[PDB]
Amino acid sequence: KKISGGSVVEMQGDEMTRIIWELIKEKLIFPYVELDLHSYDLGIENRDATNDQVTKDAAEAIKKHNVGVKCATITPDEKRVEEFKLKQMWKSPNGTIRNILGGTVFREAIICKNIPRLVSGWVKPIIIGCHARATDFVVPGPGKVEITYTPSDGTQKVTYLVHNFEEGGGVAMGMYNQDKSIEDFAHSSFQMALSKGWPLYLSTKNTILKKYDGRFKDIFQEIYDKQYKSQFEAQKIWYEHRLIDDMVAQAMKSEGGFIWACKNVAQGYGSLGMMTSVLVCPDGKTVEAEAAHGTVTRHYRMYQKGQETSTNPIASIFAWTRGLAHRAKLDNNKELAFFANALEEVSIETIEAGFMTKDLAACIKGLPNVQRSDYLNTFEFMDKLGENLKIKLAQAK
Amino acid sequence: KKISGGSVVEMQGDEMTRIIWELIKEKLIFPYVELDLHSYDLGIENRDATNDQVTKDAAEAIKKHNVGVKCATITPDEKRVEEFKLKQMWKSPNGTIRNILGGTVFREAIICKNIPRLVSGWVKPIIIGCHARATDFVVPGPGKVEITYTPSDGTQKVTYLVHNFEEGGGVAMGMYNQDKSIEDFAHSSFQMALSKGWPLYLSTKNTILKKYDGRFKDIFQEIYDKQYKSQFEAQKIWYEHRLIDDMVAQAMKSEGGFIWACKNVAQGYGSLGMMTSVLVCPDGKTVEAEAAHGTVTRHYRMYQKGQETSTNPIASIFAWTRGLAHRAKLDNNKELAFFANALEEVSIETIEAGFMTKDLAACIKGLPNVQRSDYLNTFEFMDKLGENLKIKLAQAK
Ligand SMILES: NC(=O)C1=CN([C@@H]2O[C@H](COP(=O)(O)OP(=O)(O)OC[C@H]3O[C@@H](n4cnc5c(N)ncnc54)[C@H](OP(=O)(O)O)[C@@H]3O)[C@@H](O)[C@H]2O)C=CC1
Ligand SMILES: NC(=O)C1=CN([C@@H]2O[C@H](COP(=O)(O)OP(=O)(O)OC[C@H]3O[C@@H](n4cnc5c(N)ncnc54)[C@H](OP(=O)(O)O)[C@@H]3O)[C@@H](O)[C@H]2O)C=CC1
Repeated sequence: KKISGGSVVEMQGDEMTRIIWELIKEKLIFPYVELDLHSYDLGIENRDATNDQVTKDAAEAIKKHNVGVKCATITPDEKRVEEFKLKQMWKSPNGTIRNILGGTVFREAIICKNIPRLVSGWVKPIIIGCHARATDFVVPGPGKVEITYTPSDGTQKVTYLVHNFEEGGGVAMGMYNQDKSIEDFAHSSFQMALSKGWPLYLSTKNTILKKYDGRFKDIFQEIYDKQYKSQFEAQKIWYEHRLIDDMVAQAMKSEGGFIWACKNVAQGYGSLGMMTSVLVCPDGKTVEAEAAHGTVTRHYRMYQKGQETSTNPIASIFAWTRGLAHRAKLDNNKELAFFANALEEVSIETIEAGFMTKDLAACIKGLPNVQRSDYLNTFEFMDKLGENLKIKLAQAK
Repeated sequence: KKISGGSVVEMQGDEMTRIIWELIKEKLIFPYVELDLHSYDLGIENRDATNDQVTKDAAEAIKKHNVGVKCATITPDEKRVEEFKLKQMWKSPNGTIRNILGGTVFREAIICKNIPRLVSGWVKPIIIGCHARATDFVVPGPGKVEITYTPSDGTQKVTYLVHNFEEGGGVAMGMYNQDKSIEDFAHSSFQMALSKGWPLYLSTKNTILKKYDGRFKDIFQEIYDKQYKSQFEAQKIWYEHRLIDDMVAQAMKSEGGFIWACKNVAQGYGSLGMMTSVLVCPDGKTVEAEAAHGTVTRHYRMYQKGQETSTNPIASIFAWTRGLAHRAKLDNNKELAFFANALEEVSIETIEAGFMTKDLAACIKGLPNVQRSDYLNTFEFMDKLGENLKIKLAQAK
């Protein structure tokens, strides 16, 4: 009976979500889809044990299995190493999976028709990709800064004048990119638009920085022809470079439903729980999905002592849906996506029905305006999901 | 009878606004306040005549008279030089006044309680300052880029590795700043908060770029102590550096009423006509105010042929109010500010009364939802202003 998803890697999370992660697993995941879960613990409690080697292993799993998902996980900081008695600050597993897989992260909030928004006229979400090191130095006194490319083989030096500092000091910075890096940001950006079937819009500041951002605009349009052009004329999708303002002008002058690639990592007006992050590798195969929000300190301080907490587990539900929908298309299981496709609405319908958790309730009438009879708490929201779903399956399957 | 404003420079504008500028002058300005207007034409039609020398003169006026105002004006571009038969593309008078006066531009939309917004819970506007050249180069092949500070006197070279490029090429850029430039951005930022009496919040990406953005955070807090500290403890105002997200988190988690200084020029969610730009020189004296929006191609194509147009002249009205309120405090004329203070509400009340121009009407029900009986057109909106004002004066003065 259970549906066949094959190999879907998974990252055991942390703190409050880790149970939300289990609650989601226990409820909306396990009773329905059979899978190959290689489930690795990214808990910092497993990061004092194996000395980080699970994480790079975890990354390698996706690189083979082609699909990870990730619950929220703590980045070790000042409080952690003292309060968890950590052997060392371990590298941020967000970047620790990214740097390994490379890849581009596409954040988007989810559209619930009844909740407030930066734009009431956004029907479909704007999926915002972004590119993201840099050297910086304080040039404490007058002098001529020069950023000089010196070739590797002995070829002519390339001299540039950043500025010649006279009155007072200055400050400066280097910044760089690679065709590898940009084509990484390129294919991953087009593949994201392929799966989402939405228009792609790149934007750089082209006139303000000519050669640097022109290369970005250069490289998509070179790839948007030689590579993706036919797949875009099919299924109507198109790539239009725009200027930042010539884009953000039509940001609200458009409704949504397009992939949007920034050259400049949260921002947005969407409540954190709303947004679902996704990570992809230009290959169009490896796809690592996660919640877009922190590991929820709040609700957790109210967790250990048993009190009633209300937290919105949608971004984590979609981490599965994205993982599963991007699982199916890879393996061509039309059953599995349908499960995933339907589970989105199931998570949307409940709030569309007006039955929603605090943050949504708390944003409707205003922040103190929230009351327990205007929402539902956390553990009880995983109930209605399988409920609504199993029925939204019942007629379907 | 007429009020004494003294010397207030003025920039004759262009296109559709230039008449809005005159309509505002004719109606809400001339019959009430006497002034010393040195009124210079920034029209591109005066930029084929004097060969740009009025502009730098215009800038020098403010530098002495301490107050300019500016109507919108065309930047010469491809269409202009052919259609106006321009002798040359003349430098953008926005930057042509800025570079001369230096100074920082503080954009803000105006708050009308009845109009939609990025945040329904913003009572008072967020005044967004921003800092804003850069060298960029494409390093077509493998090599080691280095940004090397070489001192002016022969002192030890300072070597940095941007990156060493191997597989494929790269791209890079230089970027720089000056204490002069940042303290320019500093004093001008604090003075803006002084006049507006609002909290100042600087934000840089401090942890992502340590030394470069730390210097900014360095310099305000150095100035926020040694200079403005006492004036801020008085009148309760405070300067809190925050991180970009640790700011934008409280952007909507706060209502507004604070000056907000970005290190990174429109953006925003506010309709262009809403926002009023202001330009200030760290001296806290020279203040050049203007509308924040383009010179309105639309309405103008519909202008020459006599048809009924509807365009919202609030940003230009406030250019005077800001110019006049920042005029009074300089010269201590309590009459003149009161005129200016009151004129803001007069421009706010009319729309608060629900009587508003198209864009506001057109944003209330949606863009095609606009109808002529849901708003009022342009020439007729300068009527109600002096009307409401002269009465809002009548009881007052
Ligand atoms: N995995 C990742 O991508 C990220 C991981 N983190 C981890 O986050 C933890 C730090 O907690 P923090 O970063 O402060 O995130 P927190 O959630 O603890 O605080 C951030 C805000 O997000 C909002 N939020 C988060 N989840 C929900 C939800 N389910 N429903 C409603 N609102 C929600 C809350 O606002 P309210 O509850 O008031 O609505 C909360 O105040 C650390 O462990 C850090 O490592 C940090 C950033 C992202
Ligand atoms: N002085 C300055 O700071 C600036 C000057 N410019 C000048 O602007 C001109 C170019 O026109 P553009 O830049 O396209 O600006 P336009 O106004 O011509 O188009 C921009 C949009 O602004 C909106 N807008 C402008 N004024 C109003 C208003 N009073 N009420 C409602 N909406 C308004 C319009 O949207 P709708 O009408 O659909 O509501 C318009 O489509 C050039 O001459 C350029 O030099 C350019 C940028 C700013």
